[PDB]
Amino acid sequence: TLHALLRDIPAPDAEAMARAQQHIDGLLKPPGSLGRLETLAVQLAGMPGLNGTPQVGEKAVLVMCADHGVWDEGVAVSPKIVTAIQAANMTRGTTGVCVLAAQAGAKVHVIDVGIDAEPIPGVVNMRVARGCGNIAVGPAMSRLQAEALLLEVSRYTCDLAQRGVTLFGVGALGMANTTPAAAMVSVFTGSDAKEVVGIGANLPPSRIDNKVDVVRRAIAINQPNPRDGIDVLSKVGGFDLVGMTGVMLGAARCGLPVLLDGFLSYSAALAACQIAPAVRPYLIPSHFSAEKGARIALAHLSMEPYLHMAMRLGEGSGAALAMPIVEAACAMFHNMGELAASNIVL
Amino acid sequence: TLHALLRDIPAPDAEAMARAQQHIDGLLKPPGSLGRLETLAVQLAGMPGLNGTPQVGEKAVLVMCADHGVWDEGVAVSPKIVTAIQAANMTRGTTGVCVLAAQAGAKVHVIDVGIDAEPIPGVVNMRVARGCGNIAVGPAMSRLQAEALLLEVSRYTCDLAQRGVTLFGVGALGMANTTPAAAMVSVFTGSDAKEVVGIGANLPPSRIDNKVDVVRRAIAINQPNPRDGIDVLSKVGGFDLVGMTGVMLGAARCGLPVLLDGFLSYSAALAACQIAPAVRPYLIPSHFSAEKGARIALAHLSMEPYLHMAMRLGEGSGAALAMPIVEAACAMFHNMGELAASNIVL
Ligand SMILES: Nc1ncnc2[nH]cnc12
Ligand SMILES: Nc1ncnc2[nH]cnc12
Repeated sequence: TLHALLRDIPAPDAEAMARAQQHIDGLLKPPGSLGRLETLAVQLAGMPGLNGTPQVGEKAVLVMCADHGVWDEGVAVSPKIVTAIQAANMTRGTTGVCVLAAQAGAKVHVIDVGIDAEPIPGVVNMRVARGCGNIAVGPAMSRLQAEALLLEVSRYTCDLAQRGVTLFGVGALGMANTTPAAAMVSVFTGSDAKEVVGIGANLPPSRIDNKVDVVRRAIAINQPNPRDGIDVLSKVGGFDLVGMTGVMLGAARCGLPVLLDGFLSYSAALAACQIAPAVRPYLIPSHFSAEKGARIALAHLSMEPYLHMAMRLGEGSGAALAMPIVEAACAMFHNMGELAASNIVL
Repeated sequence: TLHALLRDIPAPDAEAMARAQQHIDGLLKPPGSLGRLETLAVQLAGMPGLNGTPQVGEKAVLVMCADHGVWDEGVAVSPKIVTAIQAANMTRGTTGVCVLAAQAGAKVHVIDVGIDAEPIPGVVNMRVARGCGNIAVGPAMSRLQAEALLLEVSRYTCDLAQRGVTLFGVGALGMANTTPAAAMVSVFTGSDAKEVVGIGANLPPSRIDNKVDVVRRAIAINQPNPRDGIDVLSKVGGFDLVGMTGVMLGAARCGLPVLLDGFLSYSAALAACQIAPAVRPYLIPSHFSAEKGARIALAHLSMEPYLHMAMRLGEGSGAALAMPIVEAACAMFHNMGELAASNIVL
């Protein structure tokens, strides 16, 4: 039902947004003084799954895990098995995103969408294959596979709204995944690879040329169509990137907010917004990733992150870190007194 | 005892910082990937009142309230009595900083250092006078008054460390106070008034020239010495700015972190750091204020805020908003697993 899913993403609710603006202007402060807390509160009020008001109930960070055949091109200094080890660490609460999610009172959902290892007990199993194809020589997956994964993850995501989740975050875990992320960013924005290829997980300065060349080769051989984000995902993305796009389609379909993380997630967000522009009003940035291509990706999303933390972990820890800011916008909205009640005219 | 206070601010503890760096590098993530969470955790580990480790116990936001005779120069469109009304609102929990402090689990301490109204029951009374002098025609206060206020507020601040507070935030509330803040910023940084004078609380575009002229007049008539921050405070600052400087001197003397808020607080921080450069390692930025002179002030502090919220409320709400980030750095530090325990070498 993918066509129906995309078709049925709701528009933001202009009426609820006008009522929200009106309330904010009347609060106990100079009009506009809380800046982007104000604009964030109105954006949230517009999302139909929030029931006409900025609010946060339960929070979930979905961490999408997979391996990538492009690891064989020597674009990642972390050994391949780190994806599987770290995915298992997610079930024990010891990773960055686990710790930051706990701090924010969010639950982490670890989803294996294609790790090249035995299944990890405890991890949600949506595995497409044991790793995707090497994008340097051919596609990451078939279109059927990318579509099926989008539908499954989007259904999983919107189903969490039944258990009270009203705010998602997304992240990805997959050795070498900054390579397809950079291929996709280059394709969607028209920037040359050299401008959007970063060091990812501490790649030595001397291997950057190889990684730029591998991105260009992937684009050259696959010839992804920039106007078909599912084509771009299936050809030069990865299962974890498709997985993050699926969380965004599902949150949007559910009329609910989703916090981006870093560059991996911006690449997925570019795909999501190409596939269904109606996704865009549900997306909330968290932080401004240290990765080279972060600025270019965020400009094409017309997004300005709240947090400048020079972070590049990418598995959702940035999204978790911004959940308190969303909660702060709701608290301001609901808990502030009003000017009129103090007799103050400004 | 002001000379003794300044003399006895402790140096950061290099040994504790080295032990902290070592621990962070060994955590379950690529080295350096949590970016400024890492550097923040080490900075905190260095502050002797934190006992050799990044941690947060109790949190306090001190909101310093006073009126300013420069209001008579027509530099503020908010009526003067708003300082007193809002200070009373602080005791009822309905202001921005109250709401955001509650969200962060911090307590707000509202301190009247010179409101031009009857005493507000419920507010800490350290009032120097009912408003300071009009800085456009003479000094805000005598040096004796500024010194006495610094000592009192710094003693109050460090005394909260007995009740378990380990993290402060600062803010100010005072109609017209962006005028002395801009005078001080101009004096300490050598920037012309026109570069650092902002709209404060929604001053109409057409009154900006007057406010620039009033800043220049204040500097011209008082001739504050840029190398004596107490001179600058007493001549062209205000009681609320001196009050914020006092919180920074006291937190530093106590070897404890203090979160800045916006432009008002940056002006106080410039004074604090001129008076005692040993204050600087205790200061943590929160957000990048929307005020015109924010960039210049923060450059002279070599500070890069975490949060880009286009905020300009200024009464501590920014400081409260960043308390979760400090807590997040401690959680990362204490709660993450270690690479070695997973057999991972990167
Ligand atoms: N000008 C202003 N009006 C109302 N509340 C405030 N808090 C800080 N500044 C203020
Ligand atoms: N390269 C990497 N190593 C360890 N943990 C991670 N989490 C995300 N990326 C990682």
